[PDB]
Amino acid sequence: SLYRQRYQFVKNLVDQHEPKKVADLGCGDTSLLRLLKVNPCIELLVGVDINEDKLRNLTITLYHGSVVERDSRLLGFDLITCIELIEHLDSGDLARFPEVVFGYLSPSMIVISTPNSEFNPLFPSRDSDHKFEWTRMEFQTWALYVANRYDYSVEFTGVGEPPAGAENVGYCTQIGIFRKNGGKAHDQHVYKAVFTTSY
Ligand SMILES: C[S@@+](CC[C@H](N)C(=O)[O-])C[C@H]1O[C@@H](n2cnc3c(N)ncnc32)[C@H](O)[C@@H]1O
Repeated sequence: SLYRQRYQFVKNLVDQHEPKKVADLGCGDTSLLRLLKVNPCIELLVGVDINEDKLRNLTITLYHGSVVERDSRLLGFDLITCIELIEHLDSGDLARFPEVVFGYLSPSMIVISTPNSEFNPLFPSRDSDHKFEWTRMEFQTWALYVANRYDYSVEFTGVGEPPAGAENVGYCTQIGIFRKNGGKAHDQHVYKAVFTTSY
């Protein structure tokens, strides 16, 4: 339902900008990668996840690894996505996350999605699934800070519109699209490749 919408958001973005090198950080069961490989613009498609069990002309590679460690094999990418990841990082990792993804990796575009804790109406269905949840203001102040620090511009959108009678208090999933200002523009191998294929 909503995960479908998130994936389709990313697919639409890929169709629009045709990135050649795409990485999904916190890729989970690799569903998003499976969807994106459809598009022939992509020449390199990479997934990274700390959960090894979930991972068990075109090159596709899956790495067991953490978003807060610098691996040089993820340098020079066109698009990096972090879909529903940041709300599972503890304060330390959250603090390190931008210096690695924006500072070190420095891709042309980054997409970050996270729940809008203010979403109206809250659908009854747990909060204990993740570490934290952010309001729109919390996400946007964080995202603007990161944007200004690393010389990206950030566009806010999301997926999952309020149902027709509800007061609009944002999308269910809030999304920041970060674009490197000006556009494009030693080996540190840390990740362990779990799977790779090329053809
Ligand atoms: C809520 S799931 C999102 C999965 C996928 N992105 C999606 O939208 O379907 C969060 C994922 O992030 C992974 N993860 C959590 N911390 C991570 C870290 N520090 N480095 C890489 N992956 C991490 C988890 O194992 C999990 O697969």
